[PDB]
Amino acid sequence: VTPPPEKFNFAEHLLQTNRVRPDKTAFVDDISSLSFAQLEAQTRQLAAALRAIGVKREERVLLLMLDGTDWPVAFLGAIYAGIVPVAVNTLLTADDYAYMLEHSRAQAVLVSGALHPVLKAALTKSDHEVQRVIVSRPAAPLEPGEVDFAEFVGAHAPLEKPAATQADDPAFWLYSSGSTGRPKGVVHTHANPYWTSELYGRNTLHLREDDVCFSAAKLFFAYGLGNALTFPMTVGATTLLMGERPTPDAVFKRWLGGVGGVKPTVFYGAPTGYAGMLAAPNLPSRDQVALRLASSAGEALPAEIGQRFQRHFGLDIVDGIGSTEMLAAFLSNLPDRVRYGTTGWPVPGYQIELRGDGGGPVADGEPGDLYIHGPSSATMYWGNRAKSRDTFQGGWTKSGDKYVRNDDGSYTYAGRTDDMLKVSGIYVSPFEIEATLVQHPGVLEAAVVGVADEHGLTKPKAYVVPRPGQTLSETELKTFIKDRLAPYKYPRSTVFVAELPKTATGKIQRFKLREGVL
Amino acid sequence: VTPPPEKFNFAEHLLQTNRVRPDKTAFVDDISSLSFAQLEAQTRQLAAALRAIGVKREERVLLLMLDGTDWPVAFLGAIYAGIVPVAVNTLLTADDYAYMLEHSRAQAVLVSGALHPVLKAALTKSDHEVQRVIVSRPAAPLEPGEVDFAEFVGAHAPLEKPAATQADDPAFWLYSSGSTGRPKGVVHTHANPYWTSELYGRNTLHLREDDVCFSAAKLFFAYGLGNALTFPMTVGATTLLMGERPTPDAVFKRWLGGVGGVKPTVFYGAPTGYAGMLAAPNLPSRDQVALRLASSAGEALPAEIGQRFQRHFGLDIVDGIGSTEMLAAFLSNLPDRVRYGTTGWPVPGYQIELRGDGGGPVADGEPGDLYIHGPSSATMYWGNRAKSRDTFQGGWTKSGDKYVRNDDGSYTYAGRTDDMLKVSGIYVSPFEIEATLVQHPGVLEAAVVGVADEHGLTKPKAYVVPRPGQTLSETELKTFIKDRLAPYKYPRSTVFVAELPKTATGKIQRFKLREGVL
Repeated sequence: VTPPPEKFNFAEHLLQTNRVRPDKTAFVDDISSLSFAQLEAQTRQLAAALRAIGVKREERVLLLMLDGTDWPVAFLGAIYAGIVPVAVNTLLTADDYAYMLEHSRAQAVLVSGALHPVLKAALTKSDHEVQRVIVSRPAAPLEPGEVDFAEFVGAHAPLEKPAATQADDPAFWLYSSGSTGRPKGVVHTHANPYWTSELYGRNTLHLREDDVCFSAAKLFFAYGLGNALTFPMTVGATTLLMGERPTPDAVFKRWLGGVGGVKPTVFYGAPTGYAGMLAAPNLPSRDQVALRLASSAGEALPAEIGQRFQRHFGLDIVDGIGSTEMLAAFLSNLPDRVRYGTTGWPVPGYQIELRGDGGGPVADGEPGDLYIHGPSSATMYWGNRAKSRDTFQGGWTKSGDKYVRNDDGSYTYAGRTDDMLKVSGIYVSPFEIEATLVQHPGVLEAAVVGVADEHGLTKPKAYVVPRPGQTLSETELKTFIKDRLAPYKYPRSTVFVAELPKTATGKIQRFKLREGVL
Repeated sequence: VTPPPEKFNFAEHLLQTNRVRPDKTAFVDDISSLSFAQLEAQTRQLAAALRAIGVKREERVLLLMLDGTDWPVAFLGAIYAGIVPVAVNTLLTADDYAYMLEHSRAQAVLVSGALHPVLKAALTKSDHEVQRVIVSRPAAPLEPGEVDFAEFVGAHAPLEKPAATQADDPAFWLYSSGSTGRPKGVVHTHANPYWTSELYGRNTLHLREDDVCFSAAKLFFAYGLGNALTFPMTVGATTLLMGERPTPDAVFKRWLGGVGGVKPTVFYGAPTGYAGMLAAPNLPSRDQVALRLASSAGEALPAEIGQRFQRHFGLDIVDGIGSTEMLAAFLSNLPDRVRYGTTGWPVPGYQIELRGDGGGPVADGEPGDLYIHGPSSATMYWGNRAKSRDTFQGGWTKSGDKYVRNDDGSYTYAGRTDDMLKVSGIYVSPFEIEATLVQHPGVLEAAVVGVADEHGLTKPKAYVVPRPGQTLSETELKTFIKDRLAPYKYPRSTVFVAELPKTATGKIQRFKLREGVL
């Protein structure tokens, strides 16, 4: 792959790529569609609209939007103007967004109507710098200083030229959370999604123009941003977008061609979703679907899930591991080379190292800390030099995973170095769940560990010491955490215990709980 | 009142004041008591202990503690060492404390056991700098880095001398919320509580050594910090402290001498609490109590409440108004000169100015914005230069209240300039409540305004537009807000309306919601 030119605007790059196909559908959702021509027009009008309200090159805007045809307009329109969109999870709390508004110094917000109430709460409580709120598909009356997204776009003539950015300039941020502390602002450059889209989307998955791409992973996830925006636009594929939660039935409806007149040929999701679909009584037969490629990321794919999918559909699931920091997969199985129980082989263009307790080589078959040297690495965590130093060191990026290299050069996941769990393919901190549990008045102590379920998928498990003299049932605890935590964070079971194993010092010996001591 | 010397440590000042009375009870609560000599010992030992764990002069520590004998030890111990305690409301959420930890850069936390769960959650989610957590009255096992308050104090010999602070050096912070944005870190000097305790506690209230002081307002409130710490210690009075919620029954128990063998002679509370007590069927008769003085702050005192108190007890309620920024009352009725329906007269030592829309004078009987020139003003909002400039206007402090001056020189509250609500004597932003309500899926729009109850006391009232096609009941909304707002933020009622009154641009006509148009 040839490097991008040093003068490079990623949005203009994707627009230019598709000037050969102006009338092909770029994006389609339940209620709307954009050809590549329409996408370019709306992208450049939104770029002008943001400039017209005073947002300047290198300033940030918060992009808080459900998947839908407005999402790539917002993302690419900001980037075309040299404005940095901060693309964020749509399932967070008002306090999370308040932090992100202050930390990013966002100058405007592009928000789905369904998400306006949580954004409103975030605005009210924070010391933010938001000059304008642009609401895509409002679900309630607008306030002054608020404008409808379609009117905002339609009220401004398209920007005549993109900002004269360099390839290594920041282009967008994503946020990623560790086991403690605030979400970290992961800074990606214009070059980084070129590298992922060429090295992985094109050269590994072999996506092509006649594909129809559909990702259960939403666009704010690094994984979904490639799957359903940067990869398909790089090759001219058509992309199906879906705002609603990706239940098996919602996914099947689209596989069967229920939206946009198109049947997806490429699907992407997490192993948990593949397990849920395989368990579904109305799982489609392979003659009903047009899938030619099934991608997975976000947690290790249990071998039996892949084998069951392959037996049913005659298609493998192609498991690869990326991260927010590396943007897309750096280890992956191939469409025609799949070893279940492993994450496959290094993606060409990426160098992989396993390092031991002194930073040196580990022997084959032995676990080591995974480090990645590749051209798509984020540059830093914005405003956090200490965590940046720990992670981005001289061309290498520390993943926080442990891996084992097998004799065929494949890599087998061996756990984390930082207590984080990957549940439904999404990062969950056990410490957050514990801190929620101990706020119930009947809970004295709580410890949360990851346990593999009947399909080998890790779910949280809570061990709770009740306060003596209080009655506390499993159902009341379930009720307590229902609206306090997002559903993927729910402990799969709770065990009430009389005490927790602690060192002579008071630290919970969580390994004894994973070993089943209680 | 003689100014404090330029070299001045407020904690040393209060300790030195009471060396004449070492064996008199300084503080007593339900389970413990401290004489003035015991208080001095523990104060100076805690000061040494904080220095030993590496907290330096001018660094902050978070003081998150229920009222009890350990509270003045924590507050005065920090100040004696030159460490700045940040004394905070005990009813807030983990999100609230996470921000306070980050903004104050607190280096340690002194926390009541009952508040350890919410602190634990705040520590886990925040980018804090907390090195050690000191737990007063632990209610669960300690974690590493955590130490019992009594053990911590007991492990260190008393510091020999106070830090060599200046009268105008920062001594402590309180946090003050506005109608939007983050709570503001109000910075008070060593001199400031000297001035309030001399000008108001001694020279206006005439507190004296044989008083027993008891405040329904907790110690983290500027009002309570004077009532039940700086004022009584200035004159050698004994203070009764109570950790639990100040219900009528809990207050009455203490009035009648149920704790510490002492009957309070001076009571302080909010008009809402006085109204609740006067309605109670078990209101004590005046021969049963030792009250000689009844102080009120936090919201305007309806004349019917004061008249009813006076008819029953033969005591007036002495209403004054202070602020977090001015630390104690700058307008007040006097013990023997009360005009109900007003906040009385300027406290000698404070200059009062009412200013109109152009900053000039206003005629008697006309409302103006209230400004205070007095020696107890905070110096700044830490880290917020813009709001500091709008508020601390060269020697004058803007209150954000409107007031009318009457012909006899008294002052009558005329409303806020900033839509804040004073409910149960406590600041509540209606915009915060509104933003919580609209996050219910059945709520389309909401507006919260202040409406008088049957005692003439302002409570929040919610006007809610339900979402069409959803079933939403007052009962369901009541259950929703139960656990996401503190009880004093509960709307007294909720009216469901088809539509809210708005201007041509969509802005809610909140005055007509108070004017009753719906």
